[PDB]
Amino acid sequence: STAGKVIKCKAAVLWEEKKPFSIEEVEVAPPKAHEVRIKMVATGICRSDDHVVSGTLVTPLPVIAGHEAAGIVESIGEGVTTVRPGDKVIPLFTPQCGKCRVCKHPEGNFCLKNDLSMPRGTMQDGTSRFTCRGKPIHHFLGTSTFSQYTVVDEISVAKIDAASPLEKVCLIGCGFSTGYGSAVKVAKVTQGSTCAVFGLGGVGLSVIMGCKAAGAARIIGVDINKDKFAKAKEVGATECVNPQDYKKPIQEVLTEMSNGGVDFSFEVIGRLDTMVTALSCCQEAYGVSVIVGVPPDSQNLSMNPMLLLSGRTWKGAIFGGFKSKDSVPKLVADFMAKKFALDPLITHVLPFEKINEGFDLLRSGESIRTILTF
Amino acid sequence: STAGKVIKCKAAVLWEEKKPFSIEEVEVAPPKAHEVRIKMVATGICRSDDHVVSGTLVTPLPVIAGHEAAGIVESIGEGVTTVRPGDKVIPLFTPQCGKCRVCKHPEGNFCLKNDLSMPRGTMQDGTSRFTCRGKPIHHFLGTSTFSQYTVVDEISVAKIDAASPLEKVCLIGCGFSTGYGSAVKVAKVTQGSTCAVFGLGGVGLSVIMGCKAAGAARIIGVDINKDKFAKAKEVGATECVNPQDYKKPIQEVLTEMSNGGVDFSFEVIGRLDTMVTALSCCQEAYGVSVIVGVPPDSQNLSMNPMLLLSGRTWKGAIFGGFKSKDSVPKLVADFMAKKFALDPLITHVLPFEKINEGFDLLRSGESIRTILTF
Ligand SMILES: c1cnc2c(c1)ccc1cccnc12
Ligand SMILES: c1cnc2c(c1)ccc1cccnc12
Ligand SMILES: [Zn+2]
Ligand SMILES: [Zn+2]
Ligand SMILES: [Zn+2]
Ligand SMILES: [Zn+2]
Repeated sequence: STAGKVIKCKAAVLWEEKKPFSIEEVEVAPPKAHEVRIKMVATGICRSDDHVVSGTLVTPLPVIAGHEAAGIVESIGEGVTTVRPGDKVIPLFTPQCGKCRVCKHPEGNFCLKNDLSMPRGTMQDGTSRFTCRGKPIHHFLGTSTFSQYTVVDEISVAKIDAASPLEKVCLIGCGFSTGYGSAVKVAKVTQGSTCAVFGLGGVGLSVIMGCKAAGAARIIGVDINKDKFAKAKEVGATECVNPQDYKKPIQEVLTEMSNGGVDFSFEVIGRLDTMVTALSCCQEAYGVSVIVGVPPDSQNLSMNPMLLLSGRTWKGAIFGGFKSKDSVPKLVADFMAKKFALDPLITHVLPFEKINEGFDLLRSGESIRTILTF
Repeated sequence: STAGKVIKCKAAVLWEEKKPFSIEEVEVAPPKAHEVRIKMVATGICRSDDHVVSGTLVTPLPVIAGHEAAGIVESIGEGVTTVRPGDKVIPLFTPQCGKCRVCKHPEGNFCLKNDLSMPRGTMQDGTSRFTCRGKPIHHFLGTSTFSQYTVVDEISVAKIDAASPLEKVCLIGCGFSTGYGSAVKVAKVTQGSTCAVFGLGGVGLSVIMGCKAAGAARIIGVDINKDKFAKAKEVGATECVNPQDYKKPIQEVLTEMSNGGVDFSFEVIGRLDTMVTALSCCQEAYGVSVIVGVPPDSQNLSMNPMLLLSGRTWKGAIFGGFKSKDSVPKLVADFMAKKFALDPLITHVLPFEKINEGFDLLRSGESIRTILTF
């Protein structure tokens, strides 16, 4: 009885940069062909959502942001074959069209239909399904999860276990999948290995979890905030190191600790200096360093390529290297089959309308993950 | 007959940097425990030998350089189990001790016993087997091939097919294996793939031969010297590009030519600008870019880490990523089996005593590869 009609609901609109989100009444158009309308149940607050606020992630405004979420299908446009009204679903901020050279590639996952490279802030057909008092509002990464209802292209949604707790599995829409995949899928951490993780927020913890799932012998957490350590240890970290405690450069400390360099290093914080450090502390002949985080923005790092000529590998990925529509449901199935825990990452839960408070907790560092409930 | 005794012979001694090599009468001590004295039959002139001349590659002087060679064992010290007097051998500038964390690693080849990282210019025991007028002369990379006779540690030598033409296979000691391995072993070039090779001197052509051995559909040669193109095409290149013919940046041209980026790219000339270019032109989601050459010395490159966050892999290696003692014999086996040709690389052949002439040909760029014959 809302199918095929406009829905009136609340969303969190960013009218301008460096402003709070504004709770507005919006009109959400019904789904056109190959589009899916979703009732949001929960959405996480991610660093990249805050980058939209600070102009760091350039995307058209005004916008409904949000990209880490889970909800329930309310209706499907014509042609949709992969989800039905009633299904529990996760929006995919990286799509899997299944047709482009990337989706066809055994390794690649950055589907060329993404809206991240050159953001249009629209549906795939170049239009928006959102208005706020007749004014068009842009989409974000084809997801736009800071709304009671959103419409997504079918390539940007996956059906998940009908019995999953959406307030938890929403993490699989970004933060968890991104860290966990980095270890398990991008670095392909091996049993017995020594790992180093730079950044112990939610994505870092997710990397640690992946390293533990992979059977790593040592997982060295690195952060200047020592209050992040207990939780890191709790999810699998063997040791934690605070660089401010040391007189000598941190890769030197990590090289000594690992008897000549770690097997896998991960930079989660998104900082140009720790990126080079992280490459450097991995073992010169067969070390792997993986980039996870976006920097505060643009600007080159400076780096000596002899770090690579000995044998090091340097790489990065989006969404932990996972092909989005194939992987998300199995990640959920694994969580349901108890192969990993999500509770440790969730430190704050708030009603959707206290969104701005949620961003305050992110910006101050007090939160690991805030989930907003609808 | 000379076994257990000092041999008087000639060598090319570099007494000082930026000097020409000096043909001197030297004394070559007999091999101690686990050492092997070799009569040299051929040695190539490699770019890294010239880096020793310019003070670019810092190693103790005075020195006997040379590291790409083949010859015959004239005697063995006690313990030597892997070669016998009379065996055709290739010295291994990257050793394979078989015992360190690296030789144990199924991907590493940069054996920790190497003398490249922190050059001592000695045998493994911290001594020299070379004197000139009683004065000690340093070794180089445990190989010192610019001598009628050398002594090397057993870890730095490999027995090869007794019917090998040593004037040809000597290229397996560095230049060929380095390029070819970069394609075959380091990048793991795949069938149907599109490859770009920056620099078409000898090591670049060896990359091209590797890409073709791996079954690439497209091999794009890139050099500012168009005179290098015919040989490039002759060993497997499908097209050649000279950046100076173009008005736009060469990675744009290569991205457009490859419909959105190459699968595998290789920087073979060792320049910082081409490194970034090479990386950039590879496909953003699953592209792999391999660094083969040593910069003109230090200088950091400047690079935007967003190039990696989309999914790019950036890596380097020494000696084409080959475990040296295991691999050198099989490469000769394959050459003997006619699985690849070495003649297209051999552009000049000179007697050992014209060493300086050979370096002039290298430095001017008239040579692909000069082989010196004893
Ligand atoms: C779009 C959305 N979220 C992300 C990115 C891009 C890139 C990096 C990243 C790292 C951690 C958490 N989320 C993101
Ligand atoms: C020792 C000897 N030869 C080399 C190196 C080190 C490093 C790089 C390289 C690249 C091309 C050819 N030779 C070498
Ligand atoms: Zn796709
Ligand atoms: Zn995110
Ligand atoms: Zn070793
Ligand atoms: Zn060499």
